[PDB]
Amino acid sequence: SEVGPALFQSDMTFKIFIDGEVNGQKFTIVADGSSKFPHGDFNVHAVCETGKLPMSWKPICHLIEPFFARYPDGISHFAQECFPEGLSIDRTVRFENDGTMTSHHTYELDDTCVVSRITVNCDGFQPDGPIMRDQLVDILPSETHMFPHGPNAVRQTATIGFTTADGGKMMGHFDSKMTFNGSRAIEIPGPHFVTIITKQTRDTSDKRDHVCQREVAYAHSVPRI
Repeated sequence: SEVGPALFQSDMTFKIFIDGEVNGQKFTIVADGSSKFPHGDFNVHAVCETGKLPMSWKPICHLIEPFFARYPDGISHFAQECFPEGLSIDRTVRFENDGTMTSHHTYELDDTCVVSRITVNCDGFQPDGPIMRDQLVDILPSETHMFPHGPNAVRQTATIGFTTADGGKMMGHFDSKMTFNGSRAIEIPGPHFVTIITKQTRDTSDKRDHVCQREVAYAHSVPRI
């Protein structure tokens, strides 16, 4: 039937609303992108409505689409299977020697546009560290570990990584859970890995604070790192 991956057989779009704060400084972001079939290599553009973003955009990368990873046959694409009802995410990213980002996401489908609403609290960030001083340069590739969790959720663990301006790295520990919002039975995956390659750049057009980002994301059974 017309559920789950059947709703991902065409080109699609996505839209993201983020309500956040960092060290008590409120910010608001909106973002829009597309994912062309067969998925796995998708782009987004994001803008801060509140003015200048008060922290690096790099740690926002994972807030601005698991359902647009490319999955092989043989591994359940849980995130796609969650549609049309959608899914919620609860996620904590803990930056080494720095602060912690805790987010709650909801995802719904409208026609071919997956819309997410996200709240995020970014607490304990170091004022002289490379997040608050905007010193993160590149986003490293990550191999995340996905595993089923209970009857209707999948968890993942990873380390997320950023290079810094003077040749160092900033790593965070990433824990996230996706929960199906419906009640019908959907296929839970076996444990597996997803390779995530991210490239974020500043958009220097005009005056406003905006970025472009691309993500290549693909699943596989055995780790490559």
